[PDB]
Amino acid sequence: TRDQNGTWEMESNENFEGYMKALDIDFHTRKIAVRLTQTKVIDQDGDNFKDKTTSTFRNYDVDFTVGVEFDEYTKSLDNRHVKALVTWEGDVLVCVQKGEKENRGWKKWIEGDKLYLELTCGDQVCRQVFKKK
Amino acid sequence: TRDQNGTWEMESNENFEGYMKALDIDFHTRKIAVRLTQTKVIDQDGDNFKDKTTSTFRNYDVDFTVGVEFDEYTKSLDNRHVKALVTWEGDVLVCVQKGEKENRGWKKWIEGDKLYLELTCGDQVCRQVFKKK
Repeated sequence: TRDQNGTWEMESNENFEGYMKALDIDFHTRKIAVRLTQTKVIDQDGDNFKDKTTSTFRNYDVDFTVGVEFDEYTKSLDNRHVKALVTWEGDVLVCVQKGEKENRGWKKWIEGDKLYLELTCGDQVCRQVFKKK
Repeated sequence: TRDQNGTWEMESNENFEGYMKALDIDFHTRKIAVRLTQTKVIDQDGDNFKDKTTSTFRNYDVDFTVGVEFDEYTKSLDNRHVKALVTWEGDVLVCVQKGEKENRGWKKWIEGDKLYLELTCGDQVCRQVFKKK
């Protein structure tokens, strides 16, 4: 069939290193990309294609309700159990992750179309900013 | 505002390594994760949240009409300029990327529930198999 539409998830990838070597792709980029799964989203209408190739390392999903304490197992991260509670401190979204670690949690808040996110653990703080897509 | 719904693309990321160092994230995972951008898709209905975070590294999109040669600037790959032409051969989608590299192109066809991709660059051939999600 000529119908290539849909979302396609990779299950095999042989000689991806040789094809990148022949493409003159630098050594450091080759080693990051050689161990990432691929996702192809093909939008085809007759003879017109819109091909989208996303290469991902790891996905992490968490679901919660504000005010309800839940157990968050950080699988594929540090693989720990933490008692997490997400509350509103204004329009900022605060979350404490009570567990084996100290001062562990995050803070989310929106302004305009920028997502401010701070991640804390022990005495380390990571500051990320996301512009909306 | 209290509405964080939507898809968010990472703009900045300071001290992401130190935060993962705090979490005792394994070294093999740390060196890869710090070099990759992130995407966050937040599904929010009131206080009910559904948070998804992905570790990416380089997307590639391409648009073409079958039979219409076009200018493929291979951005995110090797950023060479090749004039690609996509044609049908039975139900196999064949593309030839004429440029500095010989025998450069790919073949993309469907058999059942699986997408088959065969990227070639001179001496090397990479072959991938996807499954429909």
